Amino acid sequence: MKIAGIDEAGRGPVIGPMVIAAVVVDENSLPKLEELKVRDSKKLTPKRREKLFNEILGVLDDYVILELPPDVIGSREGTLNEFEVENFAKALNSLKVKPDVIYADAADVDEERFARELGERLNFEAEVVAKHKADDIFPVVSAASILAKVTRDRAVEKLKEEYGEIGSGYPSDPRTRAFLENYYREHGEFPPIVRKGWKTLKKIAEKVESEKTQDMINKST
Repeated sequence: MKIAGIDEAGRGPVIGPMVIAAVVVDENSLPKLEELKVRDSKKLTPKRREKLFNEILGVLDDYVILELPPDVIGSREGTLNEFEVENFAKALNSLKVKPDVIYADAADVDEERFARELGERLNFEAEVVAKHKADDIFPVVSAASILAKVTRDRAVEKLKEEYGEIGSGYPSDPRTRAFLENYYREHGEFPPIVRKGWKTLKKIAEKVESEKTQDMINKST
């Protein structure tokens, strides 16, 4: 059988893309993934995880990595969850080698419902299995997580070369907030790398605008 794993990275950052990665390995090659010790890569450094990345690609029969730009994520019709399920399907349906069983990481959502909704969107026959923190349970999923993670980091790295230090891209990162605040201060708008709609942009934009006062509000209150 052809076993597949699928996971995503970059769900909460306000800057940068969301990455969804789907991998396919033959049952006969499953051991290799476990032999590569993918279920312990979280503690690895970016460069060493990139090493694992290349090694993973050598045992895979096929794979699809979808980098969804911040604009698309901010211009979605429904909820972020529906958006995720839709794109997990797109990833799976783009594969050349179709898997028979798909292991999917359900990000804090009803596992069975997620599995069934995803399966119903596939254009090929396969059994979908979704579990919370599936990246620690199934090596095949751990592998997908690594391709998504690395791809996410490479994207952020490329943005750093262009815009400078943007931080991790997460709203709780001071460097990210600082970068966004300064950019907007000098340009009057945010750079084309942020997820429109996110409330972080609104709060930062209001904060920078408050720095300039041309009329007193409290002459009467």
